Amino acid sequence: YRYTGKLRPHYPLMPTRPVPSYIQRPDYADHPLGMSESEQALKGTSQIKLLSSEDIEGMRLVCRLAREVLDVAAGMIKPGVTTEEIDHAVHLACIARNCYPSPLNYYNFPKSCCTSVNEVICHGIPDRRPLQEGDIVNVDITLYRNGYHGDLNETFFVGEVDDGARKLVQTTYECLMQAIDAVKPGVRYRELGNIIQKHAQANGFSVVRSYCGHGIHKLFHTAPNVPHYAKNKAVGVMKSGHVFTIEPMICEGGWQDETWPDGWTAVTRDGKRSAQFEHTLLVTDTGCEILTRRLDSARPHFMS
Ligand SMILES: CO[C@@H](C(=O)NC1Cc2ccccc2C1)[C@H](O)[C@@H](O)[C@H](O)/C=C/C(C)(C)C
Ligand SMILES: [Mn+2]
Ligand SMILES: [Mn+2]
Ligand code: NA
Repeated sequence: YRYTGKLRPHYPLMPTRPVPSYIQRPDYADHPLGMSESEQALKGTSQIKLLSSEDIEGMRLVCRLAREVLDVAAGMIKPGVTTEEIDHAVHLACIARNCYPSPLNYYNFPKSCCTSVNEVICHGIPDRRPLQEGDIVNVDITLYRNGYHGDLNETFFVGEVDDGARKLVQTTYECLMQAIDAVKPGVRYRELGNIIQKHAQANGFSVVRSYCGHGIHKLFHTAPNVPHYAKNKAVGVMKSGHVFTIEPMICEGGWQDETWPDGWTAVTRDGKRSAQFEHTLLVTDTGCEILTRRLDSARPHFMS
């Protein structure tokens, strides 16, 4: 393997962390290949669930608890902290909230959250690497509570970062928010990609094509697919009651990705930095409710 930049995996990984049996588990948690039979039964389809009132309540709660756990991780971002140590704290924080860490064993993913540094686009595996001053790191949290998943991420600065890092991070956040601002009933899912690319391109950045936002509720990934690039052919039209994520990955160089030999970590083929933000949204009559918003602070962590 020829690495595309300066990052390398830092092994060994800690043995798989157990989740106490009193915590309710999703179907794939005990499948040997981490396959989800409830998602596989729906691979056929592009039909979107209209959430019941009970489902909405279940989504509001798991997304609020997922925000709480992202904020714990945000608190830990400084030089010299390993991404495994951030994962360990996330794992205890989910169990404290009587939730299962949705990524753990999902398709045999080995950890409880994803930590993506610098040229990593997404799905980085927490490992022994201490964070370095100047890094940008994304922490991607998903919890499962009472049958529902809630998904969100932010990119953070490690100590002082360069001007390029600040611009990439700010533009990525603005891409996400301008796409959120367009959500309301009757808009096509395929439109959000136009909005995101337009703003990335205006700032000289590119949009990852290989990874998309997704419906989420009783399944971790389900309809609709929500691409983040322009002129995509996503199927579907937003209606009140729909829940899904928007999770744009934007890059300093070109948009092309590849995957490390570990089968998970996705990296820019050119080795340049990529940043991401994600929220889980519910469509309402007046636009949408950001289920994974902060309730007690106006801005994402990188602004503070
Ligand atoms: C960018 O990543 C998103 C992602 O793969 N979307 C795709 C849309 C979709 C639709 C159907 C099946 C898989 C997928 C993945 C993903 O949802 C993340 O937000 C999530 O936090 C990480 C999940 C693991 C690492 C546990 C997979
Ligand atoms: Mn996520
Ligand atoms: Mn997601
Ligand atoms: Na990155």
